Amino acid sequence: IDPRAIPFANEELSLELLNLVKHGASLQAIKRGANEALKQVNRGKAELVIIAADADPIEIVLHLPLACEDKGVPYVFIGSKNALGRACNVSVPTIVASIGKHDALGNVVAEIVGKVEALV
Repeated sequence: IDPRAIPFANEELSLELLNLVKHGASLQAIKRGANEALKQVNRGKAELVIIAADADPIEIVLHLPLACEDKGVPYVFIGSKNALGRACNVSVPTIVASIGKHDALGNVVAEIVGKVEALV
């Protein structure tokens, strides 16, 4: 695992994050792709950015950490782009998911963000 892929969530937190993604997906509240995530972050529409550590080339997702920190947006790496794809409800691997604001997600995102930041 690339050392730049931090903070890196463990297996239980990863599953929490994936279930949050799935929930967001049902509400049309996530964007996929490193490009789309960067655009949401810069426009202040991102509450959380999730990044697959096995993205290839990994450089495609390595602009997000600094862009997120500049804006106080929480971000975290998980292990599997295949898992992330399934959670986004698509058939293809996904290397980045950004979660937008939604009343139905407010509190779980904040709880999870508390755990992500404990990793920093």
